[PDB]
Amino acid sequence: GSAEKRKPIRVLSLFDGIATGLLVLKDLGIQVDRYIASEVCEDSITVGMVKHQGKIMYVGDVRSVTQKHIQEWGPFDLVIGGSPCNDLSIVNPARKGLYEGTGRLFFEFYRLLHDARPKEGDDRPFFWLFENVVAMGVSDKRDISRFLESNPVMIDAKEVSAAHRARYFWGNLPGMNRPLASTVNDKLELQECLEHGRIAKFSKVRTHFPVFMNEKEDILWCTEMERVFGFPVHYTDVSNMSCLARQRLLGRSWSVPVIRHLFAPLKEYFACV
Amino acid sequence: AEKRKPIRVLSLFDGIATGLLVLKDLGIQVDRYIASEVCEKIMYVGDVRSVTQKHIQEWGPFDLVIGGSPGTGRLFFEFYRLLHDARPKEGDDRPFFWLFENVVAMGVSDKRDISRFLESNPVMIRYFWGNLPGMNRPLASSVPVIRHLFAPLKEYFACV
Amino acid sequence: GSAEKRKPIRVLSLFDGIATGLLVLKDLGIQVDRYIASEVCEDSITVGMVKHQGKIMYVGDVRSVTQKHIQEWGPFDLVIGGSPCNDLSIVNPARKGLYEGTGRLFFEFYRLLHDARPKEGDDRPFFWLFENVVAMGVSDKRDISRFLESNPVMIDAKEVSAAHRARYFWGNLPGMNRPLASTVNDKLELQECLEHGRIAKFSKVRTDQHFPVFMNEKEDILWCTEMERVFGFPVHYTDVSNMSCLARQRLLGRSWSVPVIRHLFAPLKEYFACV
Amino acid sequence: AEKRKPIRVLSLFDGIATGLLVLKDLGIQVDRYIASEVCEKIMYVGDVRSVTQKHIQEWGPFDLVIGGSPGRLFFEFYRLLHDARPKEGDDRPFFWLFENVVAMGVSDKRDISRFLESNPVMIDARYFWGNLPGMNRPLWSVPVIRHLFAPLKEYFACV
Ligand SMILES: Nc1ncnc2c1ncn2[C@@H]1O[C@H](CSCC[C@H](N)C(=O)O)[C@@H](O)[C@H]1O
Ligand SMILES: Nc1ncnc2c1ncn2[C@@H]1O[C@H](CSCC[C@H](N)C(=O)O)[C@@H](O)[C@H]1O
Repeated sequence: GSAEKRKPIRVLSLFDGIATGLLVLKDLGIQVDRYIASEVCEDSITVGMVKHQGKIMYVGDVRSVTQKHIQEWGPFDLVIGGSPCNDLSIVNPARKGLYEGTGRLFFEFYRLLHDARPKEGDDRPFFWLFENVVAMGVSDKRDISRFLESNPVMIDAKEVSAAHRARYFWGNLPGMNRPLASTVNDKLELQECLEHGRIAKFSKVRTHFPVFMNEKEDILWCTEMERVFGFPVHYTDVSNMSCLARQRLLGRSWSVPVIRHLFAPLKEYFACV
Repeated sequence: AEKRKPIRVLSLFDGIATGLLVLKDLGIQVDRYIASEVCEKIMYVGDVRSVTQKHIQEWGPFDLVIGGSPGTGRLFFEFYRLLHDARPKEGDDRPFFWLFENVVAMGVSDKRDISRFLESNPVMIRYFWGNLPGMNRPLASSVPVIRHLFAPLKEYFACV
Repeated sequence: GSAEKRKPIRVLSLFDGIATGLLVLKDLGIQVDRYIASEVCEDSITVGMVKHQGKIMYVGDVRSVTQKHIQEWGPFDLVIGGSPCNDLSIVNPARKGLYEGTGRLFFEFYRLLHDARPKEGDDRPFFWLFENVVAMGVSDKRDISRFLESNPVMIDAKEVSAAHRARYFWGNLPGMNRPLASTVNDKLELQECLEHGRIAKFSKVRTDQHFPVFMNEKEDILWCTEMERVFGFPVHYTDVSNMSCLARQRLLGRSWSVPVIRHLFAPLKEYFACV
Repeated sequence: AEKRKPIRVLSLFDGIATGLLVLKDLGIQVDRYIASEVCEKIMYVGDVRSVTQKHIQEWGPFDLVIGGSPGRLFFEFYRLLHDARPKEGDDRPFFWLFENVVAMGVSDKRDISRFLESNPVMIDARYFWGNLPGMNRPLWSVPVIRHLFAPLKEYFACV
């Protein structure tokens, strides 16, 4: 209810991956004051380091960030994160649950978020987002929704892309449950993502052989995967990594249109280009 | 800083009323004792999954938070949630103490993670974390135990 | 000496690789009627198929192309080729020479070229280019110059790019020996080709115990996009078909330096239609 | 043609005199016989690597081209063949023979058959490629080359 000039957003991204959050914030025209990312895989760090010109301040393992570090590096306006899910997926029979293995990394989030929340009486806007899979144990989902004191929003990227990708999003972002918008940039069909001379067997990919090329079924190429998930073409064409490693990076990533849908209302809260 | 008042305790301990027995053993007045467990004005509230931040706010304020057992992650993380929910707000210098017990037979990953989250290195006896004057420890390289550890509490709260 | 509207060029590319010739012809603004390429490695075929939208008519092994094929597919205005060199380089001790192994592939060129030149009395313009390595046996170079009835022109990509790449070019292209022009598009230094956050040890790269680039106080080899920039190709030009970065490096190593081929093909604008 | 005229021959054969011996053994008149080897008026011209296309033009026209040995020399023979072939539209008679040993790589046999557009004649054991009538095939050496050259008596003058 008071007057001030809109200021650029200050972001803390845990488990940043290939810097989907910064890409989405840039695409929305939101000015990014600061982008401190916690990422441990060197390939993802190289992707984000190259494709954003060292704007990202990398701090490494999320377990090496202390509350004093949050206070000194802060304040932060947005705290986003997507913890590893190999120990949360019911597909994995050797899963260790939410509290063991790599699932307990979630609590790191729950830690730093509470360290980054404005102190009581501070009416400044503050937003956070935590993404994970839907195919987790019901007990794990209940526990996550208990710790975060929020019920998740189920969003499937098949509605704004050519990928079957349903995910749970906890957070306090404005209107996360609002209906998604299929715009003209959205490539809703797998055929729209293929390179020249390839045909798509299915409308939306579920990652058999999804494409036919000159009477010979193939798998999806890497640039086609970038198009499917909404990333710019050759966005992951850095650092001489194997195609399997690039596929690994792209599979753990966020669907760009989904994150754009989630971040769009932030334009009425921060400076915009 | 008013005159000494009776202590208010929140227990997620594996053995219910262990903390209450230790407190009565030291002769400390108890104004409230809320106990809970993990499963899979002195009250037992059952499953910790049923305890919310609003419940902690209503039953509170709390002065002591105890937890542990004589996977280790679930117990500690429930205890950590309750500790965060019961901790005084920044700028409230009122006394607030906590203790977490576990067995020494735990993965080094678990011990280091617990020490990191609690910002405290453990006391070896079993392993014990706490902020009571006495269990401040540098970097590492039966209820009588809790009695001796809780000894400094009678210097901060009213005794009968 | 007579009048006619200049027509688009008809090209036969043997050992085409990643379609460097078509890329250079397009960049110069020359109109391409048709582009028939003989290539056997499927990675190169996928590169050329994707990055030029299926405009290349692929015919496969050069040894499967007959004189009747050259006649029926023709006429052709430009016959270009760069045969494999692993049996011609002196760096290979197991080299089999020009006449055995993969070196004899050269003669396929010499074959099809003679099947493609206009019959005597046909005053129509007709050009051809054959590229190979400098580090080859002197006897092999003399034999190639004998069979092609032309002395080669030595061109090093270092003069017009950031790569050490000296090659022999036999051909009747107009003014092949003319001085090369260093334009503004040319990235003469390796630093100009590196991605963000990397520093170049040297000024120009060579074809061990040297990691050409420093990155954040660590030694690294050249990235694929940086190799593309070094060789003159567009960025992500070889980012197709899920091939290993080693295979991408192999494709880029065998290729022509784009600015060198542009220098060689420039005078063709005065002979064919230009968009 | 005006009449039967004496033959003109270009020999890259290993053994400079073989072609002339076989030609005189069949009684065929010879206006020109020029022999060359691989190294590395009847006349010897030395290394084939010294023979140019202009030399073939000046010494020519040629009616017969022979090469081989009872290999890198096949490509030299093929160069001389291309240089000696009649221009398009010249239906004058022109013949060639290439001999090699049957002990060759199957790759070499296939490559020679491709380049010469002809399948070879097996003679147990040597391979003979040629366009003489009777050398059409589907998929010392003096007497056999004599019997193979036999059809030359019907295209050139005999003494
Ligand atoms: N201990 C740790 N500290 C910080 N990051 C970690 C970590 N362990 C795993 N990670 C990272 O967390 C990521 C989870 S996958 C999520 C990636 C990101 N949401 C994106 O859109 O790209 C992985 O990329 C992994 O590299
Ligand atoms: N038998 C054959 N028929 C047709 N192409 C062949 C061949 N054997 C090898 N090649 C191709 O010849 C190429 C020689 S390397 C030259 C590539 C090309 N000049 C460029 O600029 O990219 C190789 O890519 C190889 O795939």
